[PDB]
Amino acid sequence: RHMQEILDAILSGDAASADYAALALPESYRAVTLHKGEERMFDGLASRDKDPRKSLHLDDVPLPELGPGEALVAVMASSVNYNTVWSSIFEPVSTFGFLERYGRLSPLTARHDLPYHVLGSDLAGVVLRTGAGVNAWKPGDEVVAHCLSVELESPDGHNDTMMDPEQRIWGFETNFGGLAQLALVKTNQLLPKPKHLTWEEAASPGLVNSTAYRQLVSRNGAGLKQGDNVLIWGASGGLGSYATQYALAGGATPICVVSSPRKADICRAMGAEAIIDRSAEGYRFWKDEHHQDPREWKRLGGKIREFTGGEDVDIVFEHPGRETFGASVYVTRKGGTIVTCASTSGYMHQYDNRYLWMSLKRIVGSHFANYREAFEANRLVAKGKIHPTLSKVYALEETGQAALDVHHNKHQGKVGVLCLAPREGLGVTDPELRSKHLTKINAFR
Amino acid sequence: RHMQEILDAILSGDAASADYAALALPESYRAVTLHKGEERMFDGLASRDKDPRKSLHLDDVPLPELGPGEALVAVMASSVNYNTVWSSIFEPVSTFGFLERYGRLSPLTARHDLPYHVLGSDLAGVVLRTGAGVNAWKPGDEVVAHCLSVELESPDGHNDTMMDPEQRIWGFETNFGGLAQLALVKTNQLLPKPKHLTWEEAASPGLVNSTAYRQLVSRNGAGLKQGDNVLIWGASGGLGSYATQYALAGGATPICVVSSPRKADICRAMGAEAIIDRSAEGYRFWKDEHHQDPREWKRLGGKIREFTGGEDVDIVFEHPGRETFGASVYVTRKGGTIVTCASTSGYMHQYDNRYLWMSLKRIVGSHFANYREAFEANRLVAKGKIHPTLSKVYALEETGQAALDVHHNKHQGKVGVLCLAPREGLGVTDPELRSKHLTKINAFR
Amino acid sequence: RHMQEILDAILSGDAASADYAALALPESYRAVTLHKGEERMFDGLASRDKDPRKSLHLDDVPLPELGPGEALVAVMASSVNYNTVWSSIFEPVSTFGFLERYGRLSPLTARHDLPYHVLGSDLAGVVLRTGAGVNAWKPGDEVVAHCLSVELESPDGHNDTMMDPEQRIWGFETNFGGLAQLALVKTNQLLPKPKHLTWEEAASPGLVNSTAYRQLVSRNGAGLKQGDNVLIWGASGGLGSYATQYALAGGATPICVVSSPRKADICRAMGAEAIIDRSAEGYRFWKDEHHQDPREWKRLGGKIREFTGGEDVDIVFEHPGRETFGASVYVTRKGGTIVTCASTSGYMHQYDNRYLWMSLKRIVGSHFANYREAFEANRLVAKGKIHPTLSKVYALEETGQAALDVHHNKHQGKVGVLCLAPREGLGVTDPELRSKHLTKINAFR
Amino acid sequence: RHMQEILDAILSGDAASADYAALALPESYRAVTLHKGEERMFDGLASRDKDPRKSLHLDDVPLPELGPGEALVAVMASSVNYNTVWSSIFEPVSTFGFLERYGRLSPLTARHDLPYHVLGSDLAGVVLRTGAGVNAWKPGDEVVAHCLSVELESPDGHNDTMMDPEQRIWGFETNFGGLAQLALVKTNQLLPKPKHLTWEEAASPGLVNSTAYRQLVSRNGAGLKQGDNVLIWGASGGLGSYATQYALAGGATPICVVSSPRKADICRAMGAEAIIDRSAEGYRFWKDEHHQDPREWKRLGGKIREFTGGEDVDIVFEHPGRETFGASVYVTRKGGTIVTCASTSGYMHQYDNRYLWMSLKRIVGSHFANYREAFEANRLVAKGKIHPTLSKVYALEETGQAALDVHHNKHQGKVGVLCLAPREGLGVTDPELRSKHLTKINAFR
Ligand SMILES: NC(=O)C1=CN([C@@H]2O[C@@H](COP(=O)(O)OP(=O)(O)OC[C@H]3O[C@@H](n4cnc5c(N)ncnc54)[C@H](OP(=O)(O)O)[C@@H]3O)[C@H](O)[C@@H]2O)C=CC1
Ligand SMILES: NC(=O)C1=CN([C@@H]2O[C@@H](COP(=O)(O)OP(=O)(O)OC[C@H]3O[C@@H](n4cnc5c(N)ncnc54)[C@H](OP(=O)(O)O)[C@@H]3O)[C@H](O)[C@@H]2O)C=CC1
Ligand SMILES: NC(=O)C1=CN([C@@H]2O[C@@H](COP(=O)(O)OP(=O)(O)OC[C@H]3O[C@@H](n4cnc5c(N)ncnc54)[C@H](OP(=O)(O)O)[C@@H]3O)[C@H](O)[C@@H]2O)C=CC1
Ligand SMILES: NC(=O)C1=CN([C@@H]2O[C@@H](COP(=O)(O)OP(=O)(O)OC[C@H]3O[C@@H](n4cnc5c(N)ncnc54)[C@H](OP(=O)(O)O)[C@@H]3O)[C@H](O)[C@@H]2O)C=CC1
Repeated sequence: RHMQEILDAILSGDAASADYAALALPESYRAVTLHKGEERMFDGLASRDKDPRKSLHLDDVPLPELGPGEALVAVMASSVNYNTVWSSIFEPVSTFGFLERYGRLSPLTARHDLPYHVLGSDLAGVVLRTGAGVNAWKPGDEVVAHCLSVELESPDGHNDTMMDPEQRIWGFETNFGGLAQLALVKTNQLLPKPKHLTWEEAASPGLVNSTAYRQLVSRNGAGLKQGDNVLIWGASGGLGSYATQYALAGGATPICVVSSPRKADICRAMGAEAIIDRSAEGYRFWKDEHHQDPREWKRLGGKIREFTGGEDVDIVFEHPGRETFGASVYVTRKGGTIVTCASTSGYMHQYDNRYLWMSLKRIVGSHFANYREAFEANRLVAKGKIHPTLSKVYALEETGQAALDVHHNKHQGKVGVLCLAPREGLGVTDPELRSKHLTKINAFR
Repeated sequence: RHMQEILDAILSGDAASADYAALALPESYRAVTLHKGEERMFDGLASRDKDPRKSLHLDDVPLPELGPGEALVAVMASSVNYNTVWSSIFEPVSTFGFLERYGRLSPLTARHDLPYHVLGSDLAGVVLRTGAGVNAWKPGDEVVAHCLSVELESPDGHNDTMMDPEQRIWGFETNFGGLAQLALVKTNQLLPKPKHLTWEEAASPGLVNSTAYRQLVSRNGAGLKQGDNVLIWGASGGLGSYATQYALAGGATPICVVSSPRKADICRAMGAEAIIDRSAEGYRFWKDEHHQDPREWKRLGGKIREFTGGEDVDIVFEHPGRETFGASVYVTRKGGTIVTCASTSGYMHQYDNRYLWMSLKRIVGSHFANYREAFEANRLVAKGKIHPTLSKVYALEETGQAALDVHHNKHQGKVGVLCLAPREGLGVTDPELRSKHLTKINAFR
Repeated sequence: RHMQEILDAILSGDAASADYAALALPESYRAVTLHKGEERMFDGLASRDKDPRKSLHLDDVPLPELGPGEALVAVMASSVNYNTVWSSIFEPVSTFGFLERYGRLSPLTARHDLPYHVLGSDLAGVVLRTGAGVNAWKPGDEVVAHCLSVELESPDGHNDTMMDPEQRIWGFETNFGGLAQLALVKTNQLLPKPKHLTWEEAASPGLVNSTAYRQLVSRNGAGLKQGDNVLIWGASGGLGSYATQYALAGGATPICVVSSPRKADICRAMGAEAIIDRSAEGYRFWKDEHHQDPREWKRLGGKIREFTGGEDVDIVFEHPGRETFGASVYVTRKGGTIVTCASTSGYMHQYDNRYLWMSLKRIVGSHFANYREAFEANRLVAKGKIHPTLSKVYALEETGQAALDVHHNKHQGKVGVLCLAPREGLGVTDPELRSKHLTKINAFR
Repeated sequence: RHMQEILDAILSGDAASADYAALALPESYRAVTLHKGEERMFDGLASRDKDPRKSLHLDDVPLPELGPGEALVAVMASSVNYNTVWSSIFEPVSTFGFLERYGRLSPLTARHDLPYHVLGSDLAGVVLRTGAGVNAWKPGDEVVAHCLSVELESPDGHNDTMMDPEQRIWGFETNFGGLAQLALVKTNQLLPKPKHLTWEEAASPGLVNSTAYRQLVSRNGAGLKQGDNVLIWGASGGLGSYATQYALAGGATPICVVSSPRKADICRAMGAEAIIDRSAEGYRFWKDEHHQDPREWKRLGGKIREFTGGEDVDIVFEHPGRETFGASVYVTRKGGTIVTCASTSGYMHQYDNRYLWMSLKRIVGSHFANYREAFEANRLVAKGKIHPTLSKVYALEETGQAALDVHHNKHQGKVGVLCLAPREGLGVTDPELRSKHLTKINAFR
């Protein structure tokens, strides 16, 4: 069987590029899919009551046709992201609608409109084949992927590709995602695998790490500098588990927000010291459905100042959205920045503009990362400066359960998924660098 | 009488600096004031039902003691600003609340905590006296004032003085404003009077012109460049009457929003062609008290694209606030900027964050201007590149009516006020430059 | 004959996309070429004694194979650039070296490694065919080109493509340039043709205009704002002319430097008023081959201040290099910027660093433009805000003489070349916009 | 004796603000001075043969009159800076030329135009008296002083005070410097003393730490971010000993250049790993005295790449000037920044502009720091994130020897000077924080 021979060559460690080019491609591959017919199955239920285990299937699907500028990748491991969860509960809309509408553009785009949607927006693995015009990547190259799919035909993205008007999120607005044994990506999504990490660890930072890097570190986001005070909501989640690391590695002070003493201890394990538990404080920023309580804004602001010696934060790392956003704007220092990439609790934000203009603050929208920012974020991982935050790993066959844990907030850092990898622990080729950092690497386990 | 002697010297033309130094200072001056006792006379009434004529008094007040780094200015003219309106209807709080609590600091700021409040945040006039440490300005100098009052003892303002924690607005959070025959200002508020303008014209740009300059032109605001498309709310109001000029003079395209065809004609007189009447289009961005209508946002966005050839705006010049802010965020181009210095219609903003993060937009809060920005804005006026926008002039005794007109929105550009100047038309000393630009200078009359 | 039928289709004005798709591609096309065998013919000669008429041949060459993301363009007109002239004298090295070495990379790059090299880095024309993966452009589209050729496989260019490490300049480091009846370009080189211009006018701004735009207008260069004073060396040259237009269109003040009273008249024709004749002033910035004369820097600075009312320039637009650079650093305002894209007089620059650090100045290097900047620069042409500067037009068969003209600086404006266009004056489809700007369009004739 | 009673009050540790206010001011104070007579004395000699011990005098000088916004400070300790060395060798120009022509401005600045010059640009001590208009600082306050003297009457400095046209360096371009028992400073030079440091340690970072902070960390300089590679010339000198710390604490990689293995060991003690010894490597960047050797530039570049895994530096921290500047421009990464605040080896820089424009690099001039940058730099010291780098301390009477050591390169630290402090080791009031950082605090000893 051809898939087993691909895995055997990977595990062998001796296969050269010519060997991979010679290996026969399988005729099908195992993939975690949504089914088009079942897209209304959660109709009328509440969001908590929607169960990804009901809609996620394990299918054998044919290999898509390789186009120019693309690579076929044998996937050793992937991860669950929030966008995967939303996809699995057909929220906010069935991902199938875009796939069909986009597919009518050209024959190449049409490959993605199918009765099934292969999900997954992270990958770690090995290049099998490359389409026409590809020089920078060869069969056998060990890779991770970022999830930005840009065509770059418009000039708009040529000073920062996040401005491309035709940007899709791989595995979400494209098919052939990474929760599968094989994946199709553009070669400009490919990055060198950090050699000191396992397959599942290498696959875990991708989406959240690059997002946090752009949002906090890069000049396209908050432009952090050493000495800054930074409020980090959700500091032990996927995004926060990288944002906290960037604040500390950058010489800044994180004020970490968590919802349980258990999460607080992980932040201390990361090296943070100023930690706020939103439950124990019992913040109620909203009096009712339509009115906020500035007394509760001010109470958050006083709690921050206890940790900073009377200083207000230079940057708020936002993502919870409507519930917290009025407080985020209020507590930010004169001249400071609220940077936002999400609105988990609701996207209709309300805030008092007097604080924004009279104190010269700014709200900066950020989304994923361009290839240079993705490369820089992955490079900091490769250098041992930023660490994966895996808490639990599931086999591909159990992806539905992994999605539900994330949906219900059962875990802390990243939830990983094995794909072709037969067990955890494989893929390390820099044991010296790994052993220097193993304690941090395992801090979320 | 010593006030007449001061005016006669100014009107004369050959008074040297020594002559002004030798003039006797009056023991009192006429000023437009609020009265501490009356500070709640409008409590219980509705916003449109407070008439500033009820709360604005013409009193004779003693001269304050001159301090270090300050100047006593004989005021030839001033203007009404919206903050003057807000002051006169003791809304949102009595300006006395500030004055009172501050004066407890230093005996110098204590001079401002009085039972009356001399209003006014613009001036054009002549320096009479300077306090200790004043080298750049001398008696007899023709000046306009910007309204930034900064102490600059804190380090915070030394990379942009707007960030000074003690940054106040002169005549609003300080006493001895410009709607009076004399005023007290810091000498770092002083700028050279544009020689081609009359006293009342020279006093009209100060507050709104410098604010629009920082908001739209400077790198501390939207950083406009030629080719940009800029949506300008209230394009024929105080702020808009300068923002439109900066867009056109900078090589950009303003899309001007007004509420009457009469105001549309002024915008065409300024050189603009893309004009939207919000009354005629009947935008109703809010369905009910708590929900907006995204179909109305899209309708604005389509109308803009009719003027731009399918392009979305790079910058939104905001200030109306809650009524328009959701639409402003929606219509902005991917990567664009919404810049806001106010919220006339309500400061509790609501917007859909999905548009802000998924299209990488930013909301930038802006407030007045630092001295360098104020100087640059006044310099463009002095060079004839930006023109005053006076529509109507009142005598000092009629300031109450001037404020009512702005309160109810009877006027268009700036409403000016004569102080010591006995009639309009005085104070020009560069007649050739004035003749070059008079048609534009008079565009709002 | 197939080439004639392509031209007939273009001149007809009613050919639809499907019509172009069905046209027969010729077997050969006529092209201006260098010959590998002759690359040593000028060895031993001074630069000004090398004659491009001796090295430039008119050949019939076969059509290259169309690759992914590429377009075959029927070229109506092109222009002579400085890089074309240098290539024609095999300076600084022969262009064949790069074509050979680069051709070793892959079969696609090998297409360019030929015994002949078709030169030309500007184009205006009509798309004939597009390779695999192209949806933005289609047969029949009227285009101009920018000359940046980037693969974008490296992440480096994904936040500003000028940072791409393996960039080529089309027609200089690639084959199939624009001085020919057909050309091969990447589709990410294509821009919409300005409809109000003729073929030869539309082909003229490209390289020099986008370069000046990035250098002066964009935030990657000097970030011009209205009110700035800008010193522009060679203000009537190819580059200095577009810089002068950008200064004026953005509301800044150019201080134009020229070498003759007739060149001063060109600057006045462009709308500039502050003009300095370095020949009349007799500046000798260098006392000998190794020592500069600071008293001559000072003389330039005083003369500048005569035009600005005592103000030093915010920006120096540099390109002459060693001769002028010390003076450019000297005269720049405290906090100002010297932006440089060339060193025509010599690339070993000498300056007094005391002025740079003690007055907090910066020198910013700039080079060509990314696709977004090229689009914005061409869009300002399409809007009628920036105008082509054609001074003389040659037919394709006379390209050798056009190159000599540029080599000996016989013209102040761009030198254009007709390719397929049978005469000047064709290709206008927005005659109303043309009429409005006709006098400016012809200012360099 | 009044001076002795001031020192006793400080050493007692229980003197209140009112006790300092009641202390009798001395009528003279001991100071390190230059003499305007001794003006010319080193002319005709070479730089190394200039002995500061001949030109630096220990005189008794009368107290200057205190002005508005100023403070008289009892100086416990100071430091030697390079500007002290340049002052003492009257080189390039005499500092008297500054002092002298200035004071003819205002009677307040005229106090500084004296026949002697009290040197010193750092201080740690205790406020004794404040002038009119001072609220933020009071007698008894423990302070360090930054050396920025700005008048701020001009608007130019109000968006970054370094742009004030009257910006000066206290103790170098002004009188009453800190190498003395008393000093006169503007209160906007005052910063809170770090409580965990001794007087001499607290005085040592001021000038070079704030300069390195602006140059490397702030957005007004290089804008460092974690992951950047930074080449740091003179990494164990004054400036470099802070620049190296900022690189490491901000998550970047310094490539440190020193001239002895002993200095290399200190860099390793600071936490750096990539270290280049310029003497051992034998770089000779200048062929003759008018020509450089690009083979030597390339050799440095390959040495850097050995440390970075083949990456070129994002930032070069320059200050040696002519000898190294050509290399610095060459080795910088494409799109990178060379930031320079000095030219120790000669201010006539020469560099190859081809590397700057073709690789889109920039040279950014930087000079000291504004009050906000100085506050942020001192705050990082106060938080124990940046440490002082004292190597040796001299008594006030031996300042000439201290100057000579820096002039010839005998030491590596900052070299500190006791003023009123009778011995080393006094002034710590936060011993717990000191203990946490003592090993790093003493790394240069
Ligand atoms: N490129 C983009 O634009 C990206 C967006 N995303 C995100 O997708 C989702 C994933 O974020 P991710 O970190 O991976 O998911 P996680 O669940 O792993 O972490 C999110 C954290 O947010 C906190 N949180 C949730 N709700 C609230 C609330 N109402 N108030 C305060 N805190 C709250 C929780 O931390 P705790 O309970 O401990 O307080 C939670 O753990 C987000 O919605 C965002 O859209 C992610 C990557 C990229
Ligand atoms: N932070 C700062 O430094 C400064 C703030 N301010 C301003 O005070 C307030 C007044 O500004 P100013 O220009 O002098 O006042 P004006 O009244 O002169 O102009 C404001 C314009 O806004 C328009 N407008 C008013 N209400 C609405 C609405 N509900 N929706 C849409 N448009 C509306 C009106 O134009 P039309 O009806 O024709 O559409 C009006 O002309 C500004 O909003 C801001 O607070 C001013 C200067 C500085
Ligand atoms: N980096 C890039 O992307 C680009 C660079 N270029 C440059 O093109 C060439 C120069 O630009 P371009 O304007 O098109 O060429 P032009 O010949 O059309 O103009 C050059 C101008 O330089 C002036 N000049 C030359 N030498 C001196 C001197 N010693 N002192 C003062 N002025 C001098 C002359 O002014 P005189 O007329 O005073 O009156 C001349 O007009 C270079 O080769 C360079 O490559 C061009 C396009 C792009
Ligand atoms: N603009 C501003 O505000 C400031 C400027 N300065 C600068 O001070 C001087 C440097 O400051 P500072 O750090 O206090 O002085 P230091 O003497 O303490 O350190 C300077 C370092 O530069 C190295 N160096 C000296 N000469 C050369 C050379 N020819 N080539 C390469 N490296 C060299 C030396 O290290 P090694 O021998 O180990 O290689 C030396 O340690 C500058 O001249 C200027 O005065 C300083 C502070 C502020």
